[PDB]
Amino acid sequence: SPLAQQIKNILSLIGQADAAGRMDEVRTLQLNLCQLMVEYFQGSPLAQQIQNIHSFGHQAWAAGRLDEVRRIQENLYQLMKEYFQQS
Ligand SMILES: C[N+](C)(CCCS(=O)(=O)[O-])Cc1ccccc1
Ligand SMILES: [Zn+2]
Repeated sequence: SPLAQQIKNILSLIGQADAAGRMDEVRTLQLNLCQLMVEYFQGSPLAQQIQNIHSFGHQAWAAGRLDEVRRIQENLYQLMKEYFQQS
């Protein structure tokens, strides 16, 4: 529950940073969100989907598969906004 609130706070900060065009701030906030996701999702079908899609995106990034990274990141943001009820 505190972890869920920390995650919601990062999701909102990411939205503000993206709205401002602050891509390096988006980068570092995503790194923080990653830290919290690895801890929170180390359950419901959505929780399992977030864990699986998060893992897939990291494998895609490690393999340099950048189109899939972008699409996975978009989907993962959507899943996280649903799970944590972040508008
Ligand atoms: C619903 N998905 C699991 C995709 C399902 C197969 S489809 O993209 O061909 O429709 C979401 C999704 C997951 C990872 C990347 C992009 C989308
Ligand atoms: Zn991550």
